[PDB]
Amino acid sequence: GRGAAAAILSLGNVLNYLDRYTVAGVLLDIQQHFGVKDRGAGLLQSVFICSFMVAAPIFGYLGDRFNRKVILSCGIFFWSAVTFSSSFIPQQYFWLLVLSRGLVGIGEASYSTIAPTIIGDLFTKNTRTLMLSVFYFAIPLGSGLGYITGSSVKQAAGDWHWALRVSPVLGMITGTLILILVPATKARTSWLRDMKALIRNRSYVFSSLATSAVSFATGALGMWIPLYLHRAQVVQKTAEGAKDSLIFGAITCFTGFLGVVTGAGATRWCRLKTQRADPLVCAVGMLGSAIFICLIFVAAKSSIVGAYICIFVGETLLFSNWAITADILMYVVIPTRRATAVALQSFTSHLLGDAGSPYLIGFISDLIRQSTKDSPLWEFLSLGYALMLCPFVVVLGGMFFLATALFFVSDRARAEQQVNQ
Repeated sequence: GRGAAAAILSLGNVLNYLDRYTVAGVLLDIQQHFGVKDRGAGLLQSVFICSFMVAAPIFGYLGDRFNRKVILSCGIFFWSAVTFSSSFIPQQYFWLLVLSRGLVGIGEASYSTIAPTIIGDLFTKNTRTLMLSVFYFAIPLGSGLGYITGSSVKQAAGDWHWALRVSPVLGMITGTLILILVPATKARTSWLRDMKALIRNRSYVFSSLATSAVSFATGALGMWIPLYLHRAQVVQKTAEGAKDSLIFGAITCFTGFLGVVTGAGATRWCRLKTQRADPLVCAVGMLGSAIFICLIFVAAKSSIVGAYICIFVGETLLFSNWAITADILMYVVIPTRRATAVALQSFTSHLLGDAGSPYLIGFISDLIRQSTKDSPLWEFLSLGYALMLCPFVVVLGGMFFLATALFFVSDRARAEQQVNQ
């Protein structure tokens, strides 16, 4: 059952991202229950991403050294249990939830690092691109369903707690499948030398910084904008926040698919016009995404619908680059340094962005809110002001992509010379 194995792997990835983003949709309830501020809310995602980055390389090394299936299934079970246990935490305690988020990060890093290897080892033909395509499409759908399930479970059960209790169960079932169906899969100095040679690749460094900016934007936005929309509805007379998160997730999944598709199409069209089309299309998309991510805050007060269309277009643009960055990395770097290059790029993108970026946004929100008077209007304005920083980082990432475009051909030439000589 190789096809069933791929299907269950995709379902497990969906559940992985569902568990990752279930907290974002129910952030208001957690913050109100534990009596914490925006800083404490950020801590959750910040610690999760820190754990993910610190754990993924370990899990890759262990997967190539030890059985992949055992690690994958044990991870499924591990974060499922961690989530279901974190559902039960005394309101007085707060750090236990952060520890649970970190452990879920460990497990989800295990999965995100091992599952692609299994998907590849099951089968290597050109049809492998399609199977990996569905595996990766599990990502935006997973995030959208995370928001949807958070909102819906919170509304139906009557307590936010159950938002962390339904998802675990399914995971375990998926775990029971990942071992039943999937069959057995078919130099420190070298790593140091590869790194020492990668830092001198200007396009690689600039693309890494640009994707770090993208990580910053994605993390901050996807973690805060549900609460931001609820705050916007609160400050205005028409107040909802489950519906806001529901609509955000529904837009998120569709926007992820459409953004990937449009990025691929724009790449295919613009390559014929000129080489170095990937960095340039990425940078243009980043500029547009920054413009509309800044437009969301202006549209919030006037009406929520305009903010939602701004979300749509900005998500489309910022999401399109997700499929082009990998092609950029592949084109720049030679095969001897591709694995190390990818690992370093992932680590740097998680470090410079998506790790502490939600915490930084929450800290800024707290700073403005405490410096000024405390009230729904001030809280809304402070969250908007903090989120204002994300467009600047997106513009920085776009400039980095433009720089990468500048050095693109020369770096290709050096790579070709290294390969040939």
